[PDB]
Amino acid sequence: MGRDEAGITGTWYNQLGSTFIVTAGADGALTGTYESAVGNAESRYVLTGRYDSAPATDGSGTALGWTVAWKNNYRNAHSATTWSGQYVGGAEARINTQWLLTSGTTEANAWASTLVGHDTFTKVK
Amino acid sequence: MGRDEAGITGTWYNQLGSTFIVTAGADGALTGTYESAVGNAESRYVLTGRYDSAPATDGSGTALGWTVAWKNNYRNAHSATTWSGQYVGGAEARINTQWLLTSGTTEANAWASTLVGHDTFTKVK
Amino acid sequence: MGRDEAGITGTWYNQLGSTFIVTAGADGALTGTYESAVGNAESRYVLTGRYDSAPATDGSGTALGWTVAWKNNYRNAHSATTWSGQYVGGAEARINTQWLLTSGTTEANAWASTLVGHDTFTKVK
Amino acid sequence: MGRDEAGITGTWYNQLGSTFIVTAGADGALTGTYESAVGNAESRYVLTGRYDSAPATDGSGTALGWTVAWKNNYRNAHSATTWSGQYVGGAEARINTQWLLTSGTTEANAWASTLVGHDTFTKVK
Repeated sequence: MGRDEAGITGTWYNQLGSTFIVTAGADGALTGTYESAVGNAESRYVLTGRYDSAPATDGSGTALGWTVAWKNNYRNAHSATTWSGQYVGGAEARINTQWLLTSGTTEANAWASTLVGHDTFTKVK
Repeated sequence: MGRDEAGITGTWYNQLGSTFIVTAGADGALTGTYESAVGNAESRYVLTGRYDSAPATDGSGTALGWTVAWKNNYRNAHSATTWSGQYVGGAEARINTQWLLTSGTTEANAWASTLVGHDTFTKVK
Repeated sequence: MGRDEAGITGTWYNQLGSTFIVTAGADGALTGTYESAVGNAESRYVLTGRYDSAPATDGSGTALGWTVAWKNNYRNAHSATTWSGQYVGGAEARINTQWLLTSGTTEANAWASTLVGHDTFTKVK
Repeated sequence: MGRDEAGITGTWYNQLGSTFIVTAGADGALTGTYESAVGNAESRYVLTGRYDSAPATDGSGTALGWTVAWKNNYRNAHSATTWSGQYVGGAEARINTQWLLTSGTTEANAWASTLVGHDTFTKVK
């Protein structure tokens, strides 16, 4: 029943070679796994998030976000990334994001706790 | 079994007067509701996220994040915010975040799709 | 005498079709003009910034930034963008940035004052 | 002749204990020095930037930004910070910023090149 439930659900790849597998729920849920090609990461990590299940019908994209905390059975990078973005449908469907990666730090080092970047996900490559 | 499962779970308030109610799961889950005191928002919205359930024991904070998509039974703001941050425990416990708020836009307006800010959550006020 | 003084100075174009003309000084200065292909902007606007005039020699990029306040003789958009990034030299030289665009706002609307994005500049197109 | 030329020019202090000394020009220029209380920094560093010299008269703040590249005669941190923000005048005048700190990196590590934060400057402390 979600407008882009079908368009969003599946396997996505970003420009770093990371893989995001996601299921979109009718109501707005996102659940899945993430495997990063870079950084202090091995194998899959749990992800959860939310998307707008009833987007505007004027050619606008579909807002969404999700989170990964970088702990699984293999490693713990004491950090979490959140991606905020929009899904755009069609023959070259994309999810265009910006992300914030916060590490656990001492209060002294907190100023330097957060990295910022941008990932573009596609259904190919 | 999560290290800050107890410290995180509950009701938090930010500097805008918004209210975040969250349950932390032993494994890393965050689930809850968010009510914003500002913007195109009314009542509670679903939130989901992840936290590091086994943080460093050296006085570092606990990395976490979560997402709200701004649709509920009342309104649809065609947008989603993700908060990335760290929980710091103790008598003045805090969750210090930065956030990204993406709106669904046309490809023409996509450059201007994302707001960035910072929220500090406390257990009082 | 600046290491990338020569590589940086000139005309650059981003993915939106904007044009950045810059002179790099030996000491670290950047001065120039910016013309945005989008938004509340017409013609050229003054820019100033700074770059690292003695970068690492290990294949690392060259950190830099600059600012435009969106006032000139034609328009005043009551806003300023800052680009932070790195210059990478070679046959496909690039300046890879992230940017923050702050508008003047009332204290009530300050939460929503700042847009964030990413621009990639090239010497062609 | 700049509206907040007088309000902006002077010495400012942020929550980390850093010191920003700035002169505002009638036309929009900002020039000065910055001394960071944290990070890979010693003594003063050159800063340059721009502000809106004719802000809205409706109680809105005054948009501005500036850049520091972290090289001076003492150290070179192969990095640059840009602050984007707004000046708010009155008895408790403030400059409320967000900042992007980019390091020069290899193309492999570029994903992790940029830190993001927020500084609040005041005329006291």
